[PDB]
This record gives sequence, structure tokens and C-alpha cells, in this order.
Amino acid sequence: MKVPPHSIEAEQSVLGGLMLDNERWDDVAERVVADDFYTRPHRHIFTEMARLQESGSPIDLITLAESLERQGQLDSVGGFAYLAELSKNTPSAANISAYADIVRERAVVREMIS
Repeated sequence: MKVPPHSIEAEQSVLGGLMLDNERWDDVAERVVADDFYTRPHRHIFTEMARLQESGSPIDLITLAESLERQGQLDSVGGFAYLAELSKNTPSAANISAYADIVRERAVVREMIS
């Protein structure tokens, strides 16, 4: 098989980078939407960031965690541990834009199958 290439680790450093620096919401969100994450837990986390931003709220770790906890979906992404992993799985947001571009790549590869 060619297994479909994910962007897991880039996706991780996107979500991590948003926890790291909430201003990069604009920088990620200019390239991507939730639909670009094929990774359901990465998607959950992104849609909850998107919710919080729509709700005029922070998208840092604990805010996001408590958002998913109000959903009763914290466990449904891997608990606070999986969030905490993301939060400390980015090189200081320095490549966040590049990682979001790679998630968008994998999404375009998902749409342009033919």
C-alpha cells in the first residue's frame, strides 16, 4: 500500500504553537481550517480553538482544556496529557506557519485524489 501521508507531527506543532502563541491563530487560520486535519483528536482541538476564538476567548492550553472539559470531550482527545504533550511539542512557534502549510498540503493531497 501507499498509506495516505498524514502531517501528525506538524499538526501537533501547529496546535502546540497556538497554545504557545495565541496571536498565531491568524497565521495558522490563514492557511488552514478544521477540515484540513484528518486527525480527529487534532480536529477536535482545532474546532475548540475555533469555537473559543469565535467566543472571543483565549486558545491557550488550560483555556482549551477546560473548553473540551465543558464538552466532555477532553478524554475524547486523550485527556489533559495529550493536550500537555502538544503544548510542549513545538519549537517556540518559530515554524508554525510552515507546519500549517504542510497540514494544508496533506489536506490538498486528500482532496485532489482523482
